[PDB]
Amino acid sequence: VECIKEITESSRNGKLVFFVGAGVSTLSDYPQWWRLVDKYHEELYGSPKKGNYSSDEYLRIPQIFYNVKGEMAFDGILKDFFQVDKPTNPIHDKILAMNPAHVITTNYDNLIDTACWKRGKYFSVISAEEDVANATSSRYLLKVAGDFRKGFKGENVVLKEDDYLNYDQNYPLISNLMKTIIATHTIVFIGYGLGDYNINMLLNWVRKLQKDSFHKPFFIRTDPSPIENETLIYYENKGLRIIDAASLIDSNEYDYLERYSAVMDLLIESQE
Amino acid sequence: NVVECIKEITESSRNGKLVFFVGAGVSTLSDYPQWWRLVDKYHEELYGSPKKGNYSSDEYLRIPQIFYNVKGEMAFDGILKDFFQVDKPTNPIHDKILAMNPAHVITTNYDNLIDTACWKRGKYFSVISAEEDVANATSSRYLLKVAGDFRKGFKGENVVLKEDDYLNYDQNYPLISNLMKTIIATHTIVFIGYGLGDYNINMLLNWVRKLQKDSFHKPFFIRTDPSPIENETLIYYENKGLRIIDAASLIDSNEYDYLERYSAVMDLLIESQ
Amino acid sequence: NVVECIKEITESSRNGKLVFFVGAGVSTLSDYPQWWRLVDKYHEELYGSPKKGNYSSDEYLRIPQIFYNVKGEMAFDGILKDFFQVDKPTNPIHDKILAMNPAHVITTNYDNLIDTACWKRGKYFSVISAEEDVANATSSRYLLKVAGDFRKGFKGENVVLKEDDYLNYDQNYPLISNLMKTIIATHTIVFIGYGLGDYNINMLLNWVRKLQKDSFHKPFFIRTDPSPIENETLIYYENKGLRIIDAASLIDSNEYDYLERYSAVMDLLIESQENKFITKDDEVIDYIYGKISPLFALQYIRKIDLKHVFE
Amino acid sequence: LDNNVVECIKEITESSRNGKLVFFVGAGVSTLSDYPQWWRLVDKYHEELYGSPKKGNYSSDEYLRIPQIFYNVKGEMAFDGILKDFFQVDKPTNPIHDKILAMNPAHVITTNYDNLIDTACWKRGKYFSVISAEEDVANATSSRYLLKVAGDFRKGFKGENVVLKEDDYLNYDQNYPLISNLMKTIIATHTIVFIGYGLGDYNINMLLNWVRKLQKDSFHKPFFIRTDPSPIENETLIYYENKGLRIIDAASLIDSNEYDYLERYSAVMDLLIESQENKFITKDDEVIDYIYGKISPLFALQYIRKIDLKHVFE
Repeated sequence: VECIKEITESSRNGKLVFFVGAGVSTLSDYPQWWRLVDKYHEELYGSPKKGNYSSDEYLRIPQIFYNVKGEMAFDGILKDFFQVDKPTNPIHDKILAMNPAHVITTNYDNLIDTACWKRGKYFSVISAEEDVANATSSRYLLKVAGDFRKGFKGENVVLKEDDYLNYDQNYPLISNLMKTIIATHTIVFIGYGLGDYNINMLLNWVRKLQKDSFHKPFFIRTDPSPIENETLIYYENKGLRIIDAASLIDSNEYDYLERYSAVMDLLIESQE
Repeated sequence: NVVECIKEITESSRNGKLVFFVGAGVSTLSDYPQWWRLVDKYHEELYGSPKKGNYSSDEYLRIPQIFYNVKGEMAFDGILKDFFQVDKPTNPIHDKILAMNPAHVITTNYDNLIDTACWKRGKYFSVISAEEDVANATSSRYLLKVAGDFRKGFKGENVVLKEDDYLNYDQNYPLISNLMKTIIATHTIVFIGYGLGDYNINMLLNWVRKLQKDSFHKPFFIRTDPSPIENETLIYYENKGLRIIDAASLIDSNEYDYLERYSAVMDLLIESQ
Repeated sequence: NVVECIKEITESSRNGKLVFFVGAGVSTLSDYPQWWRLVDKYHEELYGSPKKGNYSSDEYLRIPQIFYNVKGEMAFDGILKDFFQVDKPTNPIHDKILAMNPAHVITTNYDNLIDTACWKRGKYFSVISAEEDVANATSSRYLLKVAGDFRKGFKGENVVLKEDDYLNYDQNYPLISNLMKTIIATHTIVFIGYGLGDYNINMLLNWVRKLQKDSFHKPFFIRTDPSPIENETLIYYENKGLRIIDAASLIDSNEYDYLERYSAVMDLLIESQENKFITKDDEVIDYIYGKISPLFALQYIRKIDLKHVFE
Repeated sequence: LDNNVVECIKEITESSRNGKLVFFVGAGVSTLSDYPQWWRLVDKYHEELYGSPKKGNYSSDEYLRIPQIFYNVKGEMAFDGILKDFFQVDKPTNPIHDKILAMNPAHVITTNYDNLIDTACWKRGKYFSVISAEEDVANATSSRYLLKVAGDFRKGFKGENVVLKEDDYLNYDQNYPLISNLMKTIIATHTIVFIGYGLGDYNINMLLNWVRKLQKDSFHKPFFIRTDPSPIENETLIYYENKGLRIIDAASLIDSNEYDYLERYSAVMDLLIESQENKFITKDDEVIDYIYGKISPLFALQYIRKIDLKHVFE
């Protein structure tokens, strides 16, 4: 009951920030990225993936589709799948009820963005580098991968593998500013599994932080399998406190929203 | 133009987006021991006699680092207590800066001369000295001591003074490094208390050329040097991102009339608002 | 093409400028226990039994590190001492590698198989496995075991296996990276037994991007996979600095028969060196010329020395 | 030569006969050949920039940053024009260059950007593969390197080819990624004698900042020849010996003029050459040291011919 208290304890002080991931941009029925990787496969090779493709998703096929297939043609398919519109899930309604001071997100839609002005809270979107200094408020929104706000082109969204190495060089301020928000506030994660690109790239950055010098983050597991005794004790050392929805409600193998809205209802009921 | 620089500094003063990157020359006025003095006592207690003329590069930039390894740590902090355990008054400069309503005050100085001046007025800045202070803060308003404070004690582990600590600083203070360059892009920076050719000035311009073409609020340089700035040096440091404001171009003063040149550039900021 | 790659591997073998980069895909033609059989054993002391699921990589990387943290470092050492005290033979690939006459052999392997094949011929190789052996070396031919080796203990500290060992490789082993990278820029590097996605290959291709345009020679990648390569993947990796000789694009074999593909390239290199393809009778008036056109700068050559000219 | 000098030359000469000695030549060896110095171009780039020559008492921050200012303000063709006026000379070879090459080194690394060690090697007739740029490591003609780590002027008297500005020393590990790595292979695998430096030079400090990162005993400590006018201070000798330098002091072997640098270079460099003829066996338990060093390998054999032992004792 300690971890359910401190999240609400930071809510009254207004020192709470959320980290928002792609396990939530499927409950609003926005396209998962491997639908593109499926298309990236069959427009480069010529025939679909009858077998299980391995080391192509975030690895080899979007990168090769940018330069072998064509540069403007990489964004010709991006506008074909991301000039869409999808309805806001209750998770974007349930998170905002906890009054986040900022929201960091690796997602690149306008679906955490269509939930904010449709409530009445003012966040300024810092998604690119000309957005960092040029800001309108101290209550700013941080999209670390980008968004299509400047246009429907490839160089505004981090998708290839020629962008997940020189992200700490081509986007230098956002990468600095994201670390700053972790350093003052308290960070809550959502929609990730243990072992993405960005849960390990941050806890490699956390090893470069000294002892008793940061707030240990909040990572809620919404995978319908239970938590092991082993994998739990491992990620206690890398810095993570785990609140498990799977140890809270018994749900189906595909009842995702029954697990995501479970812990969100566990917070808002514990607000007062 | 000198007017155009003030209209932006006053605009960030009115909008609350003004931060003064505090130098050491604003604390050399208050009779606080300048660091060339400690280099002498580290030189004289180690080589027996002091060196005449000018110091060598391994004897000016490395002679405390030679002193710390050869002599030790109890005798290294034995000298730091002898010069820095004093009581001093604040400048008239320490009255014009806090009255410009700063958001954050970023210092390089290891003394409570810009710090106790805040406690005299109603401005409440939180001293960020150690690495714990970013998460243990109780404010959104920060006194970012990027070099350290003697608040824990008179030990030399708390201030970056040696030669390996201008190199192990990115490994022993990683968030304060991240928190400083946050404020440089968001807030507007004014450099008061340095000279072009200082160490910590040229590290920031290295971080400047890493950034994009128009990604930052290109800061201002308040030159309190006795000489006038040369036109060649003016174009060079400005193209690296430092709008130079010189006291010697505005007023004419003597070769040791420092505090007038320190105050007159701040007289064009208090009277302008 | 295959044919120009055949030449540049041969006439770099005749100059003391050929270095192989030997992987785990030819230690198991000599049938040495693979690493996925270890991580199945580590999965059974921590968990019950491996419900496989085709091994998503987030378990495939962490499971040696988890049993390291929980059980103790003593148990991590004896399991290696269980699975790797096996005393296996040498395949014909090792004999064909050394008959291609290497200056050095770099290897990601923690076995002792290539050193024993190097001891059995008339050439000595200075084994470097640890960090200390760089200065206390012997004779400028190096068997460079960049992943560590069990030549001084079956403890887990000597070899890099975990995930605290991949990201601390530049800290713990600074001199074994510098000597690995010096051989690559100098010599002609051929890879043996990798699969184009590897922590030992993609960490090399990121260092090669940091170099200039023509400041290096492009390494050769002998690829032995059962399904042949596609042209676009051959475009992407030739653009990154790998000249890939594919073994499936020269012979045809079953999807489980490896030694035929590994030898169809190595016989193609050695029998190019040991000259077996000479026809049309104007190919003999430039094999003999290339051995005698140096000797036009001498007025007379002893007839006992012309046997050493023609090898 | 009481204890440290006779133990240092017992290691340098025991690496010279193994082909495992590498000399690291600085600018204070080519300054003896009166080749123009780099103070003479900062003051030149001060007077074409600030109008008048500087007074002196010169700050280091106005030293390193001024030839960049002559580049950023006066352009590029002005920068490499004065290099064609103060470096485009012919100078002769001094006899420390011959005393280096008499030691038969495996490599020679240099921070010099003149071809004076490069004209002292075709004069004596020594074939070094000269690596001055990055495109010369994969095109090495021999196994024996003349590695000019700060560049050279063989492709022309342009500043693209030599490290001189202050934007060059911050892009050294990204514009020269293979010269820097080949140098540290030589420091790891050979015995390094430094000659021509001053214990606070930028190269020697940026090379002892690398050897701290290495393990506690992986490297051998490089040697250092100090030819400074004043005797070395034992606080300075304690500091660099706990950092990766054995310091042979030339001002504690002879005693010559405060402005005659040639005597102190020639002191140690003639002491090393003459010390290959052993002259170390003067104690009766040092005679038995030498003889055990030649014979006790042959205990693996069971009998030796008496005419084979003329080959054992050289």
